[PDB]
Amino acid sequence: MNYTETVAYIHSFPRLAKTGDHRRILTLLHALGNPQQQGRYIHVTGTNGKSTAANAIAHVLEASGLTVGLYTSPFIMRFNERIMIDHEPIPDAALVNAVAFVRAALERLQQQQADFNVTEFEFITALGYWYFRQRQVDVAVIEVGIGGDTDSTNVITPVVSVLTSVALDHQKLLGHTITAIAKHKAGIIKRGIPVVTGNLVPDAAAVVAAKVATTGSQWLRFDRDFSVPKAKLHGWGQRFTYEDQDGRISDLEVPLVGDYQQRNMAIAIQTAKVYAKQTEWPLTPQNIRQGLAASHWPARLEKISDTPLIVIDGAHNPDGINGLITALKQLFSQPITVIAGILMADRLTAAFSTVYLVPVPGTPRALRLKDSWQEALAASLNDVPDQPIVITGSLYLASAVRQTLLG
Repeated sequence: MNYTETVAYIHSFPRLAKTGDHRRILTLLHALGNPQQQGRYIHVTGTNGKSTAANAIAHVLEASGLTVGLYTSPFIMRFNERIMIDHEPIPDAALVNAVAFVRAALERLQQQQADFNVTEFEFITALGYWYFRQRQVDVAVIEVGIGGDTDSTNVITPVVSVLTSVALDHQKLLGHTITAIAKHKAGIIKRGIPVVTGNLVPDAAAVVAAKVATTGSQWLRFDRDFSVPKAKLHGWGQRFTYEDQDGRISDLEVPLVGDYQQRNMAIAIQTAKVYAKQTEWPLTPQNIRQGLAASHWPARLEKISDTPLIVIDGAHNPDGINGLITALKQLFSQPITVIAGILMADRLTAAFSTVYLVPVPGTPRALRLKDSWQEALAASLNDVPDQPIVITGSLYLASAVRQTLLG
């Protein structure tokens, strides 16, 4: 298969029944030489903040001199972006060969037990572990698909575990209460392995405390063991101070606006430090500083254009958006145009001057109106050229706009 047929092949996998075990992925991983048992890993999960922390952890460790593998849910919708090494998406040619290798193994298996198969995420996940082990990265930062305990990635013993936060976003698949969802996340907490978490809501905190009591895991929690005593807007991003048991790292600078992000940055820092300490690896404040300064955040209050001033954001859920409104008030003091394509609609119309509501690209249109972000964009630029435009609402839109306007 060529690159295109390869990606199509990955998306053709069946929606196999959910189960508590990892037998399917394990059977495939076994046929791949169990690459998940080798090397080092940092396991990350959380309702929100998961990808932000994981990305930051990677940049920090990369700046310290390590080759870091990263398995994530990208905002840019190109498949290759899910598996990276030192933030470089897996090359098309390498994906084609990797897919071929895993397929051959898959076909040998089906030759043994005719009914054998895996889901798409299990296939991709097994392939990711294999890839990282093949390239022999120093460590692979792994983001749980969703939940944790029964997630396809949950087949490793990491150096550190990370639980950013617990919320009801994915309640449909993980549970009706914070406790039930929390029990899924706590599943990535392992015996003797440290766990770094944000300042979890009571029920989530109670579930973690009981879990670490059984695992014996050292528990470092945001706003208890480490925190951010200072944080303020600084140009298109912010300057903040990190503090923990060892002291402070003053005025770090990351190009990521959004008061909520300092919590994910601190989590990342603390996690990187735990990793280094657990592996006798050097990590300096200069390394931390360098990693955050060079970090990149596609679709997060990203100013993809200065003149005209265009901003793209992935704010989708009612919480990620209300937070966005808060960020825009800090960044802009002038009238702006907001183009929104959602899957929160009154919090925008009531917050900003001009607001266009368009459909989300590549999605059914169910039952301020424009037939597309492009029409909304052209109308605003034609009516008021000097007026900044913020495009948000979903994720498919963000990458649609980003891809169209960036290449």
